[PDB]
Amino acid sequence: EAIVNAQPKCNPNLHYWTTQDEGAAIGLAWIPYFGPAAEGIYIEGLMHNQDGLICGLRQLANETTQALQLFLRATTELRTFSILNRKAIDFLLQRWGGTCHILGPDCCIEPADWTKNITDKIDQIIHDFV
Amino acid sequence: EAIVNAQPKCNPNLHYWTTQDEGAAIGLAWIPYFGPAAEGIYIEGLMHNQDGLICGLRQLANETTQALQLFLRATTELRTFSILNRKAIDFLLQRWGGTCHILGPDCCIEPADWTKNITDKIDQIIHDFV
Amino acid sequence: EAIVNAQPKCNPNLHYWTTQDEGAAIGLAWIPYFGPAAEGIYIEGLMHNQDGLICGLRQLANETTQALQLFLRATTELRTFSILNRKAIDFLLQRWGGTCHILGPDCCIEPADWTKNITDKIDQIIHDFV
Ligand SMILES: *[C@@H]1O[C@H](CO)[C@@H](O[C@@H]2O[C@H](CO)[C@@H](O[C@@H]3O[C@H](CO[C@H]4O[C@H](CO)[C@@H](O)[C@H](O)[C@@H]4O)[C@@H](O)[C@H](O[C@H]4O[C@H](CO)[C@@H](O)[C@H](O)[C@@H]4O)[C@@H]3O)[C@H](O)[C@H]2NC(C)=O)[C@H](O)[C@H]1NC(C)=O
Ligand SMILES: *[C@@H]1O[C@H](CO)[C@@H](O[C@@H]2O[C@H](CO)[C@@H](O[C@@H]3O[C@H](CO[C@H]4O[C@H](CO)[C@@H](O)[C@H](O)[C@@H]4O)[C@@H](O)[C@H](O[C@H]4O[C@H](CO)[C@@H](O)[C@H](O)[C@@H]4O)[C@@H]3O)[C@H](O)[C@H]2NC(C)=O)[C@H](O)[C@H]1NC(C)=O
Ligand SMILES: *[C@@H]1O[C@H](CO)[C@@H](O[C@@H]2O[C@H](CO)[C@@H](O[C@@H]3O[C@H](CO[C@H]4O[C@H](CO)[C@@H](O)[C@H](O)[C@@H]4O)[C@@H](O)[C@H](O[C@H]4O[C@H](CO)[C@@H](O)[C@H](O)[C@@H]4O)[C@@H]3O)[C@H](O)[C@H]2NC(C)=O)[C@H](O)[C@H]1NC(C)=O
Ligand SMILES: NC(=O)C1CCN(CCOc2ccc(-c3[nH]ncc3-c3ccccc3)c(O)c2)CC1
Ligand SMILES: NC(=O)C1CCN(CCOc2ccc(-c3[nH]ncc3-c3ccccc3)c(O)c2)CC1
Ligand SMILES: NC(=O)C1CCN(CCOc2ccc(-c3[nH]ncc3-c3ccccc3)c(O)c2)CC1
Ligand SMILES: NC(=O)C1CCN(CCOc2ccc(-c3[nH]ncc3-c3ccccc3)c(O)c2)CC1
Ligand SMILES: NC(=O)C1CCN(CCOc2ccc(-c3[nH]ncc3-c3ccccc3)c(O)c2)CC1
Ligand SMILES: NC(=O)C1CCN(CCOc2ccc(-c3[nH]ncc3-c3ccccc3)c(O)c2)CC1
Ligand SMILES: *[C@@H]1O[C@H](CO)[C@@H](O)[C@H](O)[C@H]1NC(C)=O
Ligand SMILES: *[C@@H]1O[C@H](CO)[C@@H](O)[C@H](O)[C@H]1NC(C)=O
Ligand SMILES: *[C@@H]1O[C@H](CO)[C@@H](O)[C@H](O)[C@H]1NC(C)=O
Repeated sequence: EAIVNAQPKCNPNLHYWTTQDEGAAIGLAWIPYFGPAAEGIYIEGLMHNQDGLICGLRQLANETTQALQLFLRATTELRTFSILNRKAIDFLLQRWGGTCHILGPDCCIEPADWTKNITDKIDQIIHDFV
Repeated sequence: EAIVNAQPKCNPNLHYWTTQDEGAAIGLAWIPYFGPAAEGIYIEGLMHNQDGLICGLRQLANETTQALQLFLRATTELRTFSILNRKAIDFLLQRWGGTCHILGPDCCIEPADWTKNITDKIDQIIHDFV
Repeated sequence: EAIVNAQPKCNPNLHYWTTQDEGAAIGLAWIPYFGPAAEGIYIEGLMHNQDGLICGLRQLANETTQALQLFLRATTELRTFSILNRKAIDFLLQRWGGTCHILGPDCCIEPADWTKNITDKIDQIIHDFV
């Protein structure tokens, strides 16, 4: 489905915070005893509405809520951390949970370079037939 | 292994309860503030002993207990939610954790339609050899 | 990267403890009510420095700490149990997260026995051409 922003307004810029994902700490700053307190672990960035991604994302978060709330209602876990890992598992099961029938629409196996390897081998025995 | 029910008795019908997995909520019922309390989130169904699945399942649950208890004894997690996700991961690793040697007994890759694609291409160069 | 032990010393033998992974319990010992208390669930073993694995492992644990501490700083989970399962997921995604182009360096599909199946089928139509 496409995402249709249907909110009263949209802030087209996203000034975000998160935790660092790349690069090493400086010196001993990685040691809990020496490093930042809880308030000082955040990085910041700014994203603009290229391709309408920001207004689309605001709408996406809004539309996700019902399914997410129903999921939380049905779980007995007090705090849920496993949603993305389960999505990754389901991604793999969708493609590799059954036998991969080559050339089928649900088998992500490309023998294109494998054809060029065998279609070039036709002249290996049919051309070399002295 | 096959499942041999060895219990004193078997209730051949399973009147079960669980949480809903399909279909949307009605109106605002998905909102925690408005929706059912803890006691009202359950659906019910009834299953009969077709193929002996119910008596088999009672025996299966009984026989699972030792391995499950030994697993719980060895974990330090207070509440364990990850068993099924780990089974899914192990399902994928069993089939895709190594190189898939096509035509081997442990490689779930079907080139049957791939043969028909190349065995039909024999007359592409051997029949068209004017 | 290779592992260079750069510690002041290395105990080349590893006298370890862990929990049992194989074989069934004896009699009723798997029942929590009857089985060992928390202190009695451990097995022990001894490993020597063949292939330098023990001194390498001491260095590996030391070198892992920075990345592990930075990971723990950034998580909101109070107790983290999911690291190995996430590694397994990432192992599968690295190999099977995209289309597998046969004969490419990132596609773990071996058609070697598949070649022998088709290269032996060359004389199925070219040799049998009466
Ligand atoms: C995802 O995005 C959508 C769209 O932005 C949000 O939709 C909102 O949904 C809520 C309901 O959950 C709406 O709130 C309701 O608005 C009704 C209409 O309000 C107007 O009514 C008067 C009289 O006509 C107008 O003059 C005036 O402009 C008001 O704005 C109210 O009548 C509702 O209040 C009544 O019902 C509630 C129960 O729902 C009672 O508790 C109240 O006491 C009262 O009796 C209610 O407030 C809201 O209007 C919707 N917004 C839009 C733009 O459509 C989603 O909420 C959002 N999802 C999430 C998870 O954020
Ligand atoms: C999976 O399914 C199987 C099969 O249904 C269950 O097997 C039961 O296992 C328990 C043991 O955990 C058995 O309980 C034991 O029964 C012994 C025999 O009881 C009979 O003995 C008298 C005298 O001969 C008979 O006349 C009478 O019919 C009794 O039924 C008892 O002797 C045992 O009690 C003694 O030992 C226990 C320690 O185990 C002490 O605590 C007691 O105080 C007492 O000294 C014990 O009660 C039970 O009989 C088995 N059932 C069957 C049908 O074989 C599994 O339990 C089940 N698994 C799970 C997880 O539920
Ligand atoms: C992985 O393995 C490596 C290598 O074994 C470990 O490296 C150690 O790192 C710590 C720092 O975290 C080092 O400790 C520091 O040592 C400094 C040097 O100590 C020497 O200084 C005097 C004067 O020259 C010498 O005569 C004497 O031999 C001392 O040994 C100290 O100066 C440091 O103390 C000062 O700084 C700290 C802040 O870091 C203050 O808190 C102190 O009060 C003081 O002002 C500090 O003690 C240690 O020397 C390193 N060892 C080696 C062998 O290099 C890693 O720690 C290890 N990783 C983990 C996670 O265990
Ligand atoms: N797997 C793991 O352990 C790690 C652990 C911690 N990581 C945290 C980093 O999460 C993000 C998420 C998003 C962005 C990000 N980039 N650009 C725009 C946005 C952005 C987009 C929408 C709304 C807000 C921000 C980012 O920079 C980092 C996540 C994964
Ligand atoms: N070479 C290709 O694949 C083509 C060419 C380049 N295309 C553009 C991809 O542009 C983005 C934009 C954003 C993020 C991104 N980072 N963090 C958070 C977000 C994010 C934020 C809001 C909404 C969605 C995502 C990103 O990762 C990539 C993709 C297709
Ligand atoms: N992945 C996820 O998030 C969801 C979250 C919540 N879901 C709960 C639904 O679980 C079941 C389990 C079983 C049946 C079920 N159907 N028929 C017979 C039986 C049945 C068989 C044996 C004993 C009792 C009942 C069912 O209807 C639903 C589980 C997965
Ligand atoms: N087309 C095929 O694959 C063939 C043809 C159809 N066969 C029959 C499958 O019948 C069932 C029965 C039950 C459930 C089921 N749902 N929920 C819980 C249970 C469940 C309950 C107790 C014990 C085991 C399972 C199910 O899902 C499917 C399968 C092979
Ligand atoms: N997946 C699961 O549920 C299970 C649950 C519990 N299991 C615990 C067993 O963990 C180990 C780890 C290591 C060894 C082990 N063998 N030889 C040498 C060493 C060893 C090497 C380095 C340092 C110490 C010891 C071992 O015997 C068992 C883990 C997995
Ligand atoms: N046939 C092949 O694959 C070849 C031939 C045989 N080679 C030797 C493998 O030797 C080991 C050594 C150790 C463990 C092991 N167990 N538990 C913990 C540890 C462990 C402890 C410290 C450091 C790393 C690991 C193991 O499992 C296997 C491997 C390649
Ligand atoms: C694939 O092509 C290479 C040449 O790039 C060739 O040497 C090789 O033999 C071909 N593959 C097989 C299985 O013959
Ligand atoms: C597979 O068969 C189709 C005809 O259905 C043919 O057009 C195609 O070329 C074949 N595949 C290859 C790689 O040639
Ligand atoms: C693979 O080789 C076997 C002989 O071991 C042969 O019977 C079979 O037909 C070959 N595969 C195909 C797809 O023809």
